[PDB]
Amino acid sequence: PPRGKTVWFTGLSGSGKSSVAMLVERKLLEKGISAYVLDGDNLRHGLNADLGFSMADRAENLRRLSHVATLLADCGHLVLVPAISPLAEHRALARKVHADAGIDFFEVFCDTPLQDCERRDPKGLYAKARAGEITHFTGIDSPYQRPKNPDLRLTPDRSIDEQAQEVIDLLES
Amino acid sequence: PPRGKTVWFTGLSGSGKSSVAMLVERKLLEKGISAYVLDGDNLRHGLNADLGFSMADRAENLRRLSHVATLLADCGHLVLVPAISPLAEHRALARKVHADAGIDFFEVFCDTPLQDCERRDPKGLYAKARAGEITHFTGIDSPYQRPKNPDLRLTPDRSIDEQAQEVIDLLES
Ligand SMILES: Nc1ncnc2c1ncn2[C@@H]1O[C@H](COP(=O)(O)OP(=O)(O)O)[C@@H](O)[C@H]1O
Ligand SMILES: Nc1ncnc2c1ncn2[C@@H]1O[C@H](COP(=O)(O)OP(=O)(O)O)[C@@H](O)[C@H]1O
Ligand SMILES: Nc1ncnc2c1ncn2[C@@H]1O[C@H](COP(=O)(O)OS(=O)(=O)O)[C@@H](O)[C@H]1O
Ligand SMILES: Nc1ncnc2c1ncn2[C@@H]1O[C@H](COP(=O)(O)OS(=O)(=O)O)[C@@H](O)[C@H]1O
Repeated sequence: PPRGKTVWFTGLSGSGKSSVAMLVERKLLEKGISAYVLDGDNLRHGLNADLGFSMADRAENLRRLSHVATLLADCGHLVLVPAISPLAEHRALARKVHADAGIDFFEVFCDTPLQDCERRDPKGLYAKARAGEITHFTGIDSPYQRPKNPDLRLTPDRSIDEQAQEVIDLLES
Repeated sequence: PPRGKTVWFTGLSGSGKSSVAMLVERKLLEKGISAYVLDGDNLRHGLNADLGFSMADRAENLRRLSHVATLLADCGHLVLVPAISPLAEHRALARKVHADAGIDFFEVFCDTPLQDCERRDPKGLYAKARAGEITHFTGIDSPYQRPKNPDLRLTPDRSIDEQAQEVIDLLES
């Protein structure tokens, strides 16, 4: 097989990481490209069921995710990782795990304003955080460090379909 | 893709787990069957780099490995897991993670006697353990519970090639 590669999505909760990732996955699969979405949230329920949201656990979650991505990539998949990845050092770690495994690594920043993300508020998490029912929530009372150099920055200027198509164009260029 | 399955190898250090697993991988791949080895020792240098050989770390190591296997299996691979898995409960846990994920799970016991494993001694570890330079070494001063009912027991009667073929025959029946 060709060895695979990893697309790592960072951004606020509700910024479109999973949507874009899922759509990219379908588009690729429809053209016989074996793509797989390795979702921070889903893994948190099995492999990463023992971790929370302290910066240390998130780093651990993400460290683990980064390894699993390189493993799926080594099996020949195009891996899509939507995960908040709130700190530069989180992304720097993932990148280094990929460098060390000799797997191509692309960073995509889903740069949707906080306003838009909670105007969306799809799982009700912003509301809970503003109410004090969740704490250390990214963008509210836990920081989000903006990537300075992503491979691609997505903005809420276009449809999810078209955002997926930009990810694909990044991969095919 | 149809869903993959897992072959889980248990046995003493130097009993042939990795050798058989690698050879099974190659044989399968040469026939256009997508196979992948998750080797305990290799992954201890990345995903599981944070774990040692306390019984607790070994359980965690093997818990993690079991989740990764099911996930690669779900992607359609035939997953080969050589790892000592020294306790019955370790194997029972992996089996359950697989049952729960609806992935077929086969247990292979590489039943080479301690004496033979020591007499092989490929990485010098038994010697270090006898000398007191390593502690909690499986079979010397850390236990190995022998599987009561593996799907396949491999014995030092055959070449590694032939042992691989038996694993394959097990899968193809
Ligand atoms: N470019 C876009 N245009 C319109 N709506 C979007 C866009 N990106 C995301 N959305 C909507 O906003 C929400 C983003 O949620 P999701 O992708 O789950 O965010 P995340 O995975 O980053 O937490 C979704 O309901 C999606 O429908
Ligand atoms: N059936 C066999 N016949 C001959 N040699 C074997 C057989 N099984 C294993 N070996 C040898 O014994 C050693 C087992 O090593 P390995 O597969 O690394 O064990 P483990 O992964 O179980 O530690 C290897 O050096 C291999 O050369
Ligand atoms: N305190 C929190 N901050 C951000 N997300 C949270 C928090 N608590 C729960 N979550 C949930 O966990 C998901 C984020 O998971 P990841 O992307 O795996 O997080 S990350 O920070 O470690 O990268 C969010 O989509 C949200 O659904
Ligand atoms: N104390 C030890 N006990 C057993 N194996 C060890 C030990 N220290 C280092 N090793 C090396 O680590 C490998 C064992 O790793 P695992 O298969 O991952 O162990 S397991 O118990 O957690 O299943 C061995 O093949 C050997 O190379």
